Amino acid sequence: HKEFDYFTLALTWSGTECLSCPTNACSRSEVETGFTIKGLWPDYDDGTWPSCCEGAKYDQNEISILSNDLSKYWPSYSCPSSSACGSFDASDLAYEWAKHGTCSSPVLGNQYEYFSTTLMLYFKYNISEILSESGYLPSNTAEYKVEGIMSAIQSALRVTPVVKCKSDAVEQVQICFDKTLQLQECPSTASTCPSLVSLPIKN
Repeated sequence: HKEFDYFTLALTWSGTECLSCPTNACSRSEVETGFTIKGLWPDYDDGTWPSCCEGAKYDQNEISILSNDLSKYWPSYSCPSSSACGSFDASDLAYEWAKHGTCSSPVLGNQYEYFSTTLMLYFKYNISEILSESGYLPSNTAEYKVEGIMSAIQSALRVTPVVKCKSDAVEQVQICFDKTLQLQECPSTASTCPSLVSLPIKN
């Protein structure tokens, strides 16, 4: 297949995903509401993307030292098993690796590099911190203007994020990166969120 054009780092707002099982992070009340990793997607400029590419099968051993970080910053918010590339997955990690991670080569050569690099970008650009410092905090009563959330992120990253909503709450934020891991603009996309949105708290 054609090598991917750019990287999309998709982040999930935990509060909107929790509006029972050990795998489900919605029960972890101790954890503060905020953005966690949905995935790192190798994408094409035309809006499509490579999927289920060749590559070694998911091997938890390869990412064992990342287990604590992936469990906390890349959790799943559901109990029913997901599926991709022809089979059900034991976890969100196996799902993202099979479906998207394998397609990150040759830029990222193996699973460990795929997951660790995603965490690196996630830790470097704390979107939750950018919003909090701009007055956009988790709340079950507050309603914020999308343009304000957009502008807040934009002024901090110098690039415009893509935002997806669930009914009225911010569910996903997308930040794009070039193959040298430099922030870039994501492909032009039409808005889908209401003029006013919320950042609900878990539970």
